[PDB]
Amino acid sequence: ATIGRISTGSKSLDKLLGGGIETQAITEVFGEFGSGKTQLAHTLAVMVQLPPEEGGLNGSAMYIDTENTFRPERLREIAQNRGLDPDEVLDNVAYARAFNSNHQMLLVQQAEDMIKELLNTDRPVKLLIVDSLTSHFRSEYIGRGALAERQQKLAKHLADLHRLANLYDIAVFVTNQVHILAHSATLRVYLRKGKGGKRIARLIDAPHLPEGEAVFSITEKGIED
Ligand SMILES: O=C(O)c1ccc2cc[nH]c2c1
Ligand SMILES: [Ca+2]
Ligand code: NA
Ligand code: NA
Repeated sequence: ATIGRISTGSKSLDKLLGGGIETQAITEVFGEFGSGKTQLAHTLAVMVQLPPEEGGLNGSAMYIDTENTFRPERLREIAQNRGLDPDEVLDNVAYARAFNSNHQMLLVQQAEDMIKELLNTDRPVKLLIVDSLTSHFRSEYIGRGALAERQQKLAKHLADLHRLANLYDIAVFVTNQVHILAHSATLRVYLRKGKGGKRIARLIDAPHLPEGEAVFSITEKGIED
């Protein structure tokens, strides 16, 4: 099935990504607080709702929040400044707070129910966000021998997410805080602050995509060049 692409709002970042964030894939962005990872998540939650000639998939979004990073008024602002109705856009983002890593897993199962429900409607789910995906796992699995268990649990969680992406043709977008641990996202993107208030993006361990870095801004429209 054809891979769909969601624009990030930034022409530069979209180019680095080969056109945007892909369905049937997990894209992981990681970086320090304020690197743009959460701003990008919010922007994508709006962009996915647009028609394809505007960089979206005529879809809705789901947002799993682990560290209280979700800001409804930020979504409304991004929407308003892109010519969209802020309340309608907010209503197309299904929010859930994950209380711990086990609840986080249950939420992914519940997400499947909604995805199935909307799959053949005029606005299917096309984006599932997990912000700070590892935070609960790092808090809960800690100490001697915790590495193996934590990595196994994360691998299973990521396998569940890969299944949703592939089975239902959705983009999964996950964020993490910032070197020898394994990772199983399809594509990993490192974000960092640059000069002039810009953020800089670099693909990590992606020999299949061309060499370069993207530059973008955080504005009233979310993310743009
Ligand atoms: O409202 C819901 O049914 C629901 C279930 C799971 C998730 C995961 C992110 N948002 C959700 C909403
Ligand atoms: Ca951010
Ligand atoms: Na895939
Ligand atoms: Na709606």
